[PDB]
Amino acid sequence: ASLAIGGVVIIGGGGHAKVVIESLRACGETVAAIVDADPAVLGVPVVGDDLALPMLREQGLSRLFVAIGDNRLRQKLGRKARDHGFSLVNAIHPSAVVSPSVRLGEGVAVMAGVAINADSWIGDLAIINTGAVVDHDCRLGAACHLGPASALAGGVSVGERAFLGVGARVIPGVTIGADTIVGAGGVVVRDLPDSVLAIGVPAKIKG
Amino acid sequence: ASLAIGGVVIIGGGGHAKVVIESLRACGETVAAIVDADPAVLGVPVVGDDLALPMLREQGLSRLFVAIGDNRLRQKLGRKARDHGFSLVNAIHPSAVVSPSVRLGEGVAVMAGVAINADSWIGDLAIINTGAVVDHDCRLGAACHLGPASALAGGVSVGERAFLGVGARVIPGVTIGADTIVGAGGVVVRDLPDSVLAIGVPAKIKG
Amino acid sequence: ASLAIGGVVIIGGGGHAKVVIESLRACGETVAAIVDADPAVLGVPVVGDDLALPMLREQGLSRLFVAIGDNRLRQKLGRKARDHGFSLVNAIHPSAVVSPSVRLGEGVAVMAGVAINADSWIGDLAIINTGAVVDHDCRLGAACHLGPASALAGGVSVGERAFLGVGARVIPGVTIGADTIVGAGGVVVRDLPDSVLAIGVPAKIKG
Ligand SMILES: [Cl-]
Ligand SMILES: [Cl-]
Ligand SMILES: [Cl-]
Ligand SMILES: [Cl-]
Ligand SMILES: [Cl-]
Ligand SMILES: [Cl-]
Ligand SMILES: [Cl-]
Ligand SMILES: [Cl-]
Ligand SMILES: [Cl-]
Repeated sequence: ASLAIGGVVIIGGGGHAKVVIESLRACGETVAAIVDADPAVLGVPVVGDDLALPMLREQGLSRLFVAIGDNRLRQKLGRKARDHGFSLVNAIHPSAVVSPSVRLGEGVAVMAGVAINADSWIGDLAIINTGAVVDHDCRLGAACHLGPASALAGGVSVGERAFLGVGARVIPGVTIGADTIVGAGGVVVRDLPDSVLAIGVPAKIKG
Repeated sequence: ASLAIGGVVIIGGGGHAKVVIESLRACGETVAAIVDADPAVLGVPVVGDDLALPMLREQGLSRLFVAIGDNRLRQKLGRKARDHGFSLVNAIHPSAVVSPSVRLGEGVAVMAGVAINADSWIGDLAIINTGAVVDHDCRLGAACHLGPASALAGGVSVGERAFLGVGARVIPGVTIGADTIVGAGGVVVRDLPDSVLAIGVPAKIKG
Repeated sequence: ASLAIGGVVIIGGGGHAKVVIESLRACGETVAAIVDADPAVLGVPVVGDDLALPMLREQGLSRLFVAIGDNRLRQKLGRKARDHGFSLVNAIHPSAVVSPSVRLGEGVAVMAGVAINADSWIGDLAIINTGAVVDHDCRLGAACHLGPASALAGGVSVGERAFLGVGARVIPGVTIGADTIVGAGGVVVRDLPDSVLAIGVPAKIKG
């Protein structure tokens, strides 16, 4: 707990955190400390578990990112961080292309190589992972995850906490419900309800 | 119809136009006006339908882009624009990587995150959509469309007006005929004739 | 054989060489000469076959790249180049995003539009082709090839000389053996042994 003045606190110290740390540093931000349920990651000290959050706030740190891949858990930890007085920053790699008409929430991760086009809306705590494409007029719910190299072809709505695996694709105009999982490589050609798993080309719900 | 001096006229005012407008603006270009069959889009005024083109030309506007996703219609409107005295500009996002040995036509859209490698030839009115990859020695016919996140692995020939859906892939050396559609996620491993639909991994013609 | 002082010698004069030449030139490097088994490529002279390597070294050229797509052959030619006193450079397009914690070998090609994330290790003579994504904590063996638009979702190990075709995907944590081929579009969801061919969504070994 001896820390510099002013950087970003990270919740989570795993592989996702490594990537987030590098996005932040590529933008010139400083990462102050990690809190992890196992109480360094790329040189950032792990100072305790989530019980350390009040102490971090008290010492003047007020900016935070939740680097937890699990969508439901990330969402819960973002709420906890905000209750403790932290503001949720975004971690947007400088190579990502984010159109000027995109609406971004808070606590959003946007990895290297991403493109997000016109009039897309990105909810709080979303992850738009490495190389993913979000075409025009998409709506991404809070705490969803578009996995690496996934692609949404415009007018796609993705529900809260939905997860698209590596290389998933969605054709124009499709809606995917909250809490749904699209497997790696799945090609979604019809609306998906909430709380299902869909896999394949074309993607099919698996009971 | 009171317009500034010198910008680009856009045919079409839909979702594709939004993305094109943003590509042009990212390059420092000004978008003058839209003509749309329904007679603003991201702040660009819609001044009429295609019957307004002569009036736009008369007032000194001479640069145009056809922002219409339908390949056959785009091609026809490009001809009409040229007959009315417009030059067809390209709309190439600054993040796109276009090799110095690529040959580009006119009226070409190249979206964010694209890469086009050595000695590829891109016909007039092609769309190389968001995140698409065109490897070395490809030949893209006039008014074709490589959809978002699609990839051509080198030495691929794509016929006039062909359309590759989101995330389609083509292995080296394959030829795809004019007017053919490859569904989203289709993986093309053999030449395709003209005027067919192919879907799947590997892609198969669907009667 | 009259050559400038100081550039890079390229082994191979085919389509892959074209792309490599352009990567090098985009970084401000000069390409001195090609040696090719058939004894110009984008303006670089072909000066002989591999028997010309001693003469090139004698005249002061000492930097080399092996632009041969075949993995086993590339590996053998890299050894031969090093025995002749050449150092193997990397050919990394300036648009590629290579995290600061990535470990790179020598003789590595990294094409336009690539992203490689935290704590990934890239073996000598690997090819990370156009638009490919290598997420955190990956291990790429010597002389492997990640084809255009392929994606590894983190914690993936790729054996020596393995080849992933255009648009292949690998889910987190998977190991792929040496000398294995994943077909274009294959989605690898389980470890693959050495010396197999796997195709499909999900990828399945083909006898
Ligand atoms: Cl830091
Ligand atoms: Cl996030
Ligand atoms: Cl289904
Ligand atoms: Cl404008
Ligand atoms: Cl176009
Ligand atoms: Cl067929
Ligand atoms: Cl040169
Ligand atoms: Cl290489
Ligand atoms: Cl199998």
